[PDB]
Amino acid sequence: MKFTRVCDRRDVPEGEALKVESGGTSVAIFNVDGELFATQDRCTHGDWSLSDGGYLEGDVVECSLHMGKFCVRTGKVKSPPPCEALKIFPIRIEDNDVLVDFEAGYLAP
Amino acid sequence: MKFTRVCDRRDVPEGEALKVESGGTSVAIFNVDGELFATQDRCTHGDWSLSDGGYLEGDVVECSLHMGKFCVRTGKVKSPPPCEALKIFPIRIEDNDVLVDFEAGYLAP
Ligand code: FES
Ligand code: FES
Repeated sequence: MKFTRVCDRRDVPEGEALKVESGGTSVAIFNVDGELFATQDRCTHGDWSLSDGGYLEGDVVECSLHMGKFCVRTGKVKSPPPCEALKIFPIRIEDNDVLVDFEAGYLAP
Repeated sequence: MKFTRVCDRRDVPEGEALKVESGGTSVAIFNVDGELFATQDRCTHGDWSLSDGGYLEGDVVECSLHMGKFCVRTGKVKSPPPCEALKIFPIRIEDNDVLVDFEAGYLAP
């Protein structure tokens, strides 16, 4: 229902992440093999940025504070310490523009 | 709504309760004669868990701290001290999977 233009698709190279924020909501955008995926930026186990850490392997991001891991496509936990999945956010690409609905974060089924 | 799997229905036997949570949102799931009902986990009168510190008799849960009571089907108060109804949450059963939408808590009319 409410998409916000956050960056150019070329701002998130394959295998990298980018933090974007709006209204006090922080979202991490990951580029996995040419497609973009959005999740809450903070690890669910602490106030620690998943994008600012720099550890993405394929579609699994690793929190650099305690090594927890999450699937960026679904937000699901792949390794503890975390026990809670990340919220994921609607993300669309229109031309070279990447848009995110910061008010629609949700947990994957 | 965006439903997420929170437990197996067999994890909440008849007459029992189970707490599930995501971020700061805690939900109590109660089994009343085979059907599951979801409410906020905390008593509205204090930081006290209705699933961990509640006694379920039929469809009425009693807060063990001051003996306030709520109907788990509607969240409405059945006995003081509480004066505010519990928020209730949408819950679905798909085979043996139990799903809730943590962002959709509401007050019964
Ligand atoms: S804060 Fe991320 S694993 Fe602990
Ligand atoms: S905290 Fe539940 S009745 Fe007071």
